[PDB]
Amino acid sequence: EKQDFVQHFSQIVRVLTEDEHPEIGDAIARLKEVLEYNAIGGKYNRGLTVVVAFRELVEPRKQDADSLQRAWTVGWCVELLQAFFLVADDIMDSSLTRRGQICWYQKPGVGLDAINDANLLEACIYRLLKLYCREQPYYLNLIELFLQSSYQTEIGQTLDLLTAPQGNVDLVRFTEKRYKSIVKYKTAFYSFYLPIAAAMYMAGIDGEKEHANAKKILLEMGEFFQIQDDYLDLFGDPSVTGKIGTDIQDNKCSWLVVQCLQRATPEQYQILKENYGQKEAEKVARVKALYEELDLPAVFLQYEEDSYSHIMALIEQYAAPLPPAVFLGLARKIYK
Amino acid sequence: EKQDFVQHFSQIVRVLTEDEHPEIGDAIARLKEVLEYNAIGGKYNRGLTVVVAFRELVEPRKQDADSLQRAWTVGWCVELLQAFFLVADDIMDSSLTRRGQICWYQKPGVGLDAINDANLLEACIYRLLKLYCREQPYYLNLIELFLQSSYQTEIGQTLDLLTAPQGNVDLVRFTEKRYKSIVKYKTAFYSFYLPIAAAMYMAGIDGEKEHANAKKILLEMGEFFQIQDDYLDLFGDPSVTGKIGTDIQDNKCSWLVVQCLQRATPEQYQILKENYGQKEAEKVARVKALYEELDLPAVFLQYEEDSYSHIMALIEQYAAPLPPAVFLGLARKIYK
Ligand SMILES: O=P(O)(O)C(O)(C[n+]1cccc(F)c1)P(=O)(O)O
Ligand SMILES: O=P(O)(O)C(O)(C[n+]1cccc(F)c1)P(=O)(O)O
Ligand SMILES: [Mg+2]
Ligand SMILES: [Mg+2]
Ligand SMILES: [Mg+2]
Ligand SMILES: [Mg+2]
Ligand SMILES: [Mg+2]
Ligand SMILES: [Mg+2]
Repeated sequence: EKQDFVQHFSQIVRVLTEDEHPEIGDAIARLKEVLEYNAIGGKYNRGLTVVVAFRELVEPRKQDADSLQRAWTVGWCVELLQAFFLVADDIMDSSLTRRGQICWYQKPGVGLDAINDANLLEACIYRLLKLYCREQPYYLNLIELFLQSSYQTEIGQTLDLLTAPQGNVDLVRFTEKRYKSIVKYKTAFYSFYLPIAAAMYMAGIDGEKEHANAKKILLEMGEFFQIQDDYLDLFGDPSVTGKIGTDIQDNKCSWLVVQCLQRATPEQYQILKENYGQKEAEKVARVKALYEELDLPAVFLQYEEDSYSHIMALIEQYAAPLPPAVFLGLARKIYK
Repeated sequence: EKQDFVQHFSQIVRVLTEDEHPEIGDAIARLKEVLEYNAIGGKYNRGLTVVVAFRELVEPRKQDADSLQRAWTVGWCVELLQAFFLVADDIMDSSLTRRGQICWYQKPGVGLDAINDANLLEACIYRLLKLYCREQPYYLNLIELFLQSSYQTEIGQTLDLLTAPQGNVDLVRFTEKRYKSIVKYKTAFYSFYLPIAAAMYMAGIDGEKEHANAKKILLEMGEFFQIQDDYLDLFGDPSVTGKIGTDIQDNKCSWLVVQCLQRATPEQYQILKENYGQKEAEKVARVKALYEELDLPAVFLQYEEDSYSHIMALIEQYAAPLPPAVFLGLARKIYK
């Protein structure tokens, strides 16, 4: 699946850089330059989920070339949203690397103009949508699905940045309730509900109750997903993850820190307190030591299994009337 | 006009902060905090232009409360777009003040999270639109009008940042052709076409030829507008303009610098070259001295009059079949 999807990327790029009012040529050359560098190099879990869900939802007889194309197009739309969020996330998180290369905003000659660059990527989604699905009866729903999903993420992000003030030890606020809402808004909606709900709308399924049912499954899925992203932030092979963790020095409200706090003694708390949210490398090293002390990696592992089962029950409880494989597929690719 | 428009701002804020899923309350409290600080304090030339054009386009008998409300709402939509662009512009331009107060991103405890803050402001537009004009037959056209206008601005901005590389003397590229395209995309479309075209669509006028006709007028208007913004960047009373100029040290392709370059001797060029695009205060002072040397302020003044006349002919040539006052109004408020 992955490869046919990626090969359609040359069509996306050329269409978005088509127009050539040559007054804007330099600007378009820069856009393509932004697309190449930030859309390529990920797993495509989101773009791929749109394509694959579409195939499993639309009558095969009804999968003409045209409609097939609108599907990976809307798939590259979810990847553009991803790219937009990442370029700006890496700046606000002050990241060094992403997807095995330096962050776009760390490239010599880019810096904070990457803010505009990210906005362009956001703009491209809507450019593609009008360019391929304008005469379709789901046009508004897709557009509306991307707008609201963007808002929900911005809100989650706001939550995030709010719970991790810089220069401020924020231990008190790392609760579970809090973590659950952050993750729901900043990751789950756009990474799990969005690409599937887009396939649904494309397959003519726009009922409110089906979408809610899929949502019930997809959100909880998305939560587990972020919890994995957190574990991997600290406990993962960068060469594999293509980026380096910052949550700790960024005083983030991670699943990890939320777990340490629920298992630590006063003596451990204070270690945590004088050590979390600081740039000092050994201070960061101190916290990981706590976590490893507290057996959190086994705990995470225990979670993955407890979680995998819950979602499974969920798919059981709510997949209908969609082919269960729509979700199983997702769960399989994000269950390691 | 201005005041009834501003008083509707408490309705905008309360509606966008309505929802209270209390899990996101802190996030919503921050949004309102972003709305208050960045939507208020400008001239409202854009928001006001939507309201006023609407009154002059819709049959008075047809101006029910409901429809009147959708009008200032869509007016506060153009102001939100403005706010979004400004918050991010001030960061990328590394600004110190805006609208007579420190830039939102210079406030202690904000900094680069203002990137997310700006995105939220963008999101709010579409939130208001669905919240008031969803059942209207111009819904898509407005949404589509804001998306494309955003893209066009991002493109102009890209142009801008590209023509002003930092650390690079870019004199060669400050041509007129170049300046005209930058201004067309980064200012004109969203500041002059956008609020009027939104009123048109709201008045049931969506013909392609009328919009093009209004566009012909509005763009050229918008150009003059930016040229004024440039003059004011250097030659204006900050207390009046509420911000301070940076174009010079930002190595911007200003109308000014474009004019100096067309009037300067080799001896003046070299002064320009060793002095433009640098942070040294006296180096900046050197350039203004050149400009003042070159009689550019009279030149600008000569332009304003030559321009005012052209636009006037334009309104003459293309206002029909819209009430000419739709444009005259605009021209009057931006002709000092
Ligand atoms: O591993 P990262 O840093 O990409 C992350 O999970 C991505 N991300 C996730 C959700 C929203 C977002 F804007 C960005 P985080 O949230 O910054 O920790
Ligand atoms: O006086 P300023 O700095 O607001 C400006 O005219 C605003 N502005 C105008 C157009 C687009 C934009 F994003 C922002 P500039 O372009 O940054 O010089
Ligand atoms: Mg990050
Ligand atoms: Mg983040
Ligand atoms: Mg992360
Ligand atoms: Mg500026
Ligand atoms: Mg600018
Ligand atoms: Mg300016």
